[PDB]
Amino acid sequence: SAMEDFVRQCFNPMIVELAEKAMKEYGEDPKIETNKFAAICTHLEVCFMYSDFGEHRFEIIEGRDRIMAWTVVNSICNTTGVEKPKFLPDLYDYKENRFIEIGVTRREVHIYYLEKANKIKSEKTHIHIFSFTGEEMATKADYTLDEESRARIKTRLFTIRQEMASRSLWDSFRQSERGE
Ligand SMILES: O=c1cc(Br)[nH]c(-c2nnn[nH]2)c1O
Ligand SMILES: [Mn+2]
Ligand SMILES: [Mn+2]
Repeated sequence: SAMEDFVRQCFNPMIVELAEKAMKEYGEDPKIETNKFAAICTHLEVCFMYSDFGEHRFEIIEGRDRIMAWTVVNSICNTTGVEKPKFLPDLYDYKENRFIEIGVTRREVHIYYLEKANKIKSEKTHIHIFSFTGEEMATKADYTLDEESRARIKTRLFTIRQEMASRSLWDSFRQSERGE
């Protein structure tokens, strides 16, 4: 375990349960694919923190069953006309009226930005990338959040990294490119 112990100690139970459900759907064992497990929890938590930093500004799409995620996406499209994305995004921004894809990477933010923009191939979805180094990259350099909220996300990601490092897990996690 070790990685599993750390995941259960640093993420709240709701997130852990959501991550285990995601992995039981994919067919993957969180006791085996430990680095994926941690990356899923981290990404889930960034999405929830992002949303929570809003007069009810964000709708969370990530973390729901696919049925219900698509139900939410469809509802938003029918009530705004916003083009329906091709891949499930992570949040909807009602203030700006755009979907958001959140990326968390152990590599350089620009590399992973390029990789996500190339994947989603949709000019509609705003993209926001975070590293474990306090760096971010976002479409048009439009970061959406205020400094406080982005700083809190940066802090938590760095803290997770240092917690992994103190437990000797960071090097495997960093080289694992799995989940990001
Ligand atoms: O950032 C992400 C990385 C991976 Br790998 N997958 C997703 C995803 N999968 N289904 N909905 N979102 C992300 O948002
Ligand atoms: Mn997602
Ligand atoms: Mn994402």
